[PDB]
Amino acid sequence: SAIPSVFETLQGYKVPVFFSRYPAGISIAAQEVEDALRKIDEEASEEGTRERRRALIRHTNPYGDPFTICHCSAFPDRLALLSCLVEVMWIHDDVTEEMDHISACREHDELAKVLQLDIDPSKFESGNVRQKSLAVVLRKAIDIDPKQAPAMIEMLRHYLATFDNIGGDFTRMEEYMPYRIANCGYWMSSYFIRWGMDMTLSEEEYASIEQFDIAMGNVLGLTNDYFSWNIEKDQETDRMRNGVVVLMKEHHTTADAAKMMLLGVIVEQESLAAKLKEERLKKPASKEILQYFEAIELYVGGSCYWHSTAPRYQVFE
Amino acid sequence: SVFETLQGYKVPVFFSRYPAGISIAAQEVEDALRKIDEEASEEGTRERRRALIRHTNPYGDPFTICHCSAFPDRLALLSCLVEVMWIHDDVTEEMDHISACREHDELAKVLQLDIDPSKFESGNVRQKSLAVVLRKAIDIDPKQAPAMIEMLRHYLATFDNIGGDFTRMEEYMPYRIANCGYWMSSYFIRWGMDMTLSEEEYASIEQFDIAMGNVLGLTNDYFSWNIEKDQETDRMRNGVVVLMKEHHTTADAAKMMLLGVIVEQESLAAKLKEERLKKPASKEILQYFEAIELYVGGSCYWHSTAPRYQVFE
Ligand SMILES: CC[N+](CC)(CC)Cc1ccccc1
Ligand SMILES: CC[N+](CC)(CC)Cc1ccccc1
Ligand SMILES: [Mg+2]
Ligand SMILES: [Mg+2]
Ligand SMILES: [Mg+2]
Ligand SMILES: [Mg+2]
Ligand SMILES: [Mg+2]
Ligand SMILES: [Mg+2]
Repeated sequence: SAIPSVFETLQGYKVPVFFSRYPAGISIAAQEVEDALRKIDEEASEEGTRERRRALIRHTNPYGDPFTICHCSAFPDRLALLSCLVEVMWIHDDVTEEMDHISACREHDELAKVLQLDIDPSKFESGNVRQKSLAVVLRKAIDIDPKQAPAMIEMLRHYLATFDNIGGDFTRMEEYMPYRIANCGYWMSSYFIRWGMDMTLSEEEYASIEQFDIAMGNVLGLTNDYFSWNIEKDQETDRMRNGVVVLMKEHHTTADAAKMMLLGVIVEQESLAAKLKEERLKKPASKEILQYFEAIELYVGGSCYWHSTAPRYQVFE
Repeated sequence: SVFETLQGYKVPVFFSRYPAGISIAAQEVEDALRKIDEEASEEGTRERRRALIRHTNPYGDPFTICHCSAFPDRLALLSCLVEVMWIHDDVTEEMDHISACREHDELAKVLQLDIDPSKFESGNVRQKSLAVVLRKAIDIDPKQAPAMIEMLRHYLATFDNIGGDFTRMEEYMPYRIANCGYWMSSYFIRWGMDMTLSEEEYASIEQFDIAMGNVLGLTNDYFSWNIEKDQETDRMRNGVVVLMKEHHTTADAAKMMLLGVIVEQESLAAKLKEERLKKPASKEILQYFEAIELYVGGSCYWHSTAPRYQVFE
């Protein structure tokens, strides 16, 4: 293995609905990260709100926490920070998916104002609770790695500007799929996979695995679609984001037939990623390339594993 | 301990959750298979060439992988027996249905507990070869030979006796389990391990077994669609076309749907096994679980790379 020994492997085969070819693990610092997440949940969502109730269900963990599983490759000190930072983004998602698109985009621009290299969390005392919590965690994530902080801030601003900026329905997979990689947060998550390992890829290194990265991004968000369809199908939204409804429209099929199609699409993207990795590895590969491969496979395989059994996608209104 | 475990994750198109192995007796079995291919098919025929292509094996032989759990003496017997059935399939698929059924009936005349192979030297080369190996297979296990013959007669009577097109999966899937030979192959998974299941033991895992049978034949459909879609037949058997007709989609969409159906059947089977294992389970039940998973996993592994299914340009 090319990444530090910070995780224990999970036996996915013991879970009947876990279908991924990729491995799953769980961080050795799981308890400590769960504590940080429950604390930030208290502060970044208000009592009595829907987003507070969803945050609690999201960290009801019969098989493990989503972050300690999916980001198990991260150094423990970094894992607590990136988990709480993405957790604030996930609370924001639950808040803004329920808003009309225009109001939602204002809220994204509001939260984006926290994204400063010189962020002072006190200057957001009269803001909403997500601004307050994000500024505090972001402050720490800058201070832990100031060399990477500009890139992280650029990544976070690009996310809030683009992940939810299209309002329509989609009618073809070939247009939905590129957008859903952004919408599902993969460019943020995969950034933090590298950041949590205190490593980067060069421009040339990234370009050499970019098609692989896109296939994995496809697997990650479409697998969430597959598992979150039941809870999403009756959600009241002006912009459903789920491959099942896209395929229903593109091919004029029932929900059930479209969900079978989606699962096949996912499995073929897992195979495409595996082919693309095989081709890359016919040329010499740096240690950094090898550890991105290993960690992103644990991210995608762990995500499948956690989604398979997460109360979030089964316990709803 | 008659097999080595394969690393399926190294094959990008291998998607099954189930394991794959290969027999320690692979070379012996392949020699016997090449031997029977010369005897049970005629030089320069279509079916001879398809049999040679079937055993080109960059990753291993169909039989040494899927039936890797069998004692090596039985493996060479059941592999050559099924192989004659496979040649027979290649021959009869391309015949009109009535002619095919007559050929199935002619072949079944060999299936008797007291077969005398010399009684068939004037018959066609598949009757000849099947009688020879059937004799040996009866004799290696006379106690099991009645059930074996019953199963083989049931197979030739029901695997290809429907002639129409299928327009719903609800009907296609139970028929495809038989049409793909799964009741023959799964019997030889038990026979090859010199064991059996009692009627109640089988009753307790029957839904599991149906789910695995669905996986097996539908996985073949997925990987063999590319060649079968242009084959001249009056009775195509492939879930892709069934789904195209039932849901009115393109072939590409139906193939995606079929892959999804397969993976959900693999999950269903794992759910059913987990349920069964909440009650006490005999050694035999545990043996079948482990060997049938190697069969289904190995079959996905072999199909995913077999030259048999390749199409070019
Ligand atoms: C990091 C992405 N997200 C988006 C809801 C948190 C903001 C959760 C998620 C993870 C994996 C797949 C889909 C969504
Ligand atoms: C064992 C069944 N068969 C039928 C062509 C030999 C008679 C090969 C086969 C194996 C698995 C799936 C489909 C076909
Ligand atoms: Mg969302
Ligand atoms: Mg959501
Ligand atoms: Mg979702
Ligand atoms: Mg056939
Ligand atoms: Mg055939
Ligand atoms: Mg076929």
